[PDB]
Amino acid sequence: RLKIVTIHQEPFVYVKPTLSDGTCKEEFTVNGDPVKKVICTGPNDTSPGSPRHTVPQCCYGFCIDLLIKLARTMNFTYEVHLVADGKFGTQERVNNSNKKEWNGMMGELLSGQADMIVAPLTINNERAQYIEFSKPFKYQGLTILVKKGTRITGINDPRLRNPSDKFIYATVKQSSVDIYFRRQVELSTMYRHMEKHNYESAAEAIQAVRDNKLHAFIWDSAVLEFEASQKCDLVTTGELFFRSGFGIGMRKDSPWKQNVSLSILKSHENGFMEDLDKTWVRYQECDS
Ligand SMILES: N[C@H](CNC(=O)C1=[SH]c2c(Br)ccc(F)c2C1)C(=O)O
Repeated sequence: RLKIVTIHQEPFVYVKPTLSDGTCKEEFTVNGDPVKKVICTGPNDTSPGSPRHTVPQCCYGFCIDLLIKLARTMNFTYEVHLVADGKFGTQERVNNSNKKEWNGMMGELLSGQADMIVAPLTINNERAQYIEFSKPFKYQGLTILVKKGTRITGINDPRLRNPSDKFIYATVKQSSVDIYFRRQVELSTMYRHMEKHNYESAAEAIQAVRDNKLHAFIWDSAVLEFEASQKCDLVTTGELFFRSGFGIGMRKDSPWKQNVSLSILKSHENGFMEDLDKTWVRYQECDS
């Protein structure tokens, strides 16, 4: 029985409380079919100062549908939890030593706290040195979320290249975004500005953009284009860098990998991923 680890990230993974009775609210998709919901245990409260608690919650979204398809196809049982530190996963020196460890879903996978990461997880070489990825289940990139009426030319935008406190930008801590900017020597000035303003989660950075507390949020286009398309006040701008995929994550040399990739290939071939897009990504006008 596989331990699935995932992370709150609309529209791939919604996270909601159970009802009083421990069930999940009965909901239907835009097409009228039941919304599939799985119990995921994890931290409910992340707001600093208040106690944390690991409780049963309700999970659904692109990635949860994808999990259910994988489980049925490949005939496995699972249980799902949210990553305890709330993070995607970067490699960082621990305990003020020279020893390095992965945080986030990365670290949980490596430690055996999870067996499979099922999430909008960016594929790259840094992470590929430690784990294995499926073939992409979704192709995407980096863009920028801003308030309507802002446009950014791209990575050479002066507001990015020559920063001031008049235009604040950030991303999420312990994401591959933060590391890419950390490592690229040509992006040092951007990194140094951002390290001061990064957020613990996407949700928080997004709220900051809406509340005019952050001017620009650098993040996954698959997420941000969904967010911008459902919030009339917010738009995307810029296509930074290169294109990138989301993959299932598994430990090196895992017996799962081949059949997971095969299952994702089928879903690219047969219209299932497109059906998921018509359910979770593009289906109505902005109303938030
Ligand atoms: N999905 C989250 C956030 N996503 C990431 O950290 C990235 S970095 C990066 C670059 Br550079 C170029 C093109 C891209 F699409 C992405 C996505 C995660 O896995 O941490």
